[PDB]
Amino acid sequence: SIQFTDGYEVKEDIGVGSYSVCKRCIHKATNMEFAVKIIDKSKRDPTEEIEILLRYGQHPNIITLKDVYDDGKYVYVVMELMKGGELLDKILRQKFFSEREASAVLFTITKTVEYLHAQGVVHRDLKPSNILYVDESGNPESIRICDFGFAKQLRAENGLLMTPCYTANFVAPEVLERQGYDAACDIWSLGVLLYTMLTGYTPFANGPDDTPEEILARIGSGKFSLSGGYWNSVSDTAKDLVSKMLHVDPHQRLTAALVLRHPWIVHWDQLPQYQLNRQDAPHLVKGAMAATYSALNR
Ligand SMILES: */C(=C(\C#N)n1cncn1)c1ccc2[nH]nc(-c3cc(OC)c(OC)c(OC)c3)c2c1
Ligand code: NA
Repeated sequence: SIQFTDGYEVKEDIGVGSYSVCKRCIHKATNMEFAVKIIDKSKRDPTEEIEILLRYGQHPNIITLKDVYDDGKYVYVVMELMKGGELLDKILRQKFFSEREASAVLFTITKTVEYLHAQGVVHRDLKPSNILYVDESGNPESIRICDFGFAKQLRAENGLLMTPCYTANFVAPEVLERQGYDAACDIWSLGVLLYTMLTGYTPFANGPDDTPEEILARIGSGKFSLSGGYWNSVSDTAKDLVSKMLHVDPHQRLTAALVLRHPWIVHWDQLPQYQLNRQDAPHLVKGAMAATYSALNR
């Protein structure tokens, strides 16, 4: 009945689109700010994404869905609007940011992911530009995972919503092994975020110009520096977690659960409180992230 435009008016683009765009919008009733993701139904189906937001959006650190419309051609998904900026971007421009801090941020984010995996949900696009602060309080509880345009809910061949705990229905093997790939891959994305967090540079790209072939090469051989330069003042326990989060074999790689049982997370009070020495080139790290994931998606 009621139309999207009826109750909202569009504004600037807030970026990051695929078969879809995100624009700022004002609820022309209450004058509050929100985001809206406008998807092309002829280019992708948003159903699996919208449900995830409906069932799971309640999580404090999952972006909150406010509304949704369908004019038969596009789907409009009105969500929370982030005002604190992209989380990594803000973290890298803090000269006074220590390991105790990094462990809290990661705690909050892995806790969100672990839950999602317990409900048979995998993200599959956990790059940094999808994690944001909702406000400028700089508090972990203001962190938000914000897209889901690639997440998948585990389903039996029978069409049944499955959780990794209940197996008594039939799910195809290749779908299961893959649900273990996509979960491991999420953890690897977090490990990349952690790496960049501690040192101010990413593990497999120096900047946006790196060739897709050398980036992929670095990834395929695993092997990423964990000592010297900006790793000097970084504790051993942190380096241990990083190696196990970026472990080149998805199988030996840590689970969301196990990450959260790691001493770097549990005994966070042990962690050094002095500022981290890091490269300070946030725009370069931005380029390098996009180069890394591009080389992953093409
Ligand atoms: C657009 C989606 C998509 N696709 N998205 C989420 N994360 C990255 N891309 C989108 C959907 C809902 C949103 N709520 N707030 C924002 C938002 C994102 C960004 O990052 C570019 C901002 O700039 C830092 C921002 O500030 C206005 C809001 C958002 C994006
Ligand atoms: Na939420």
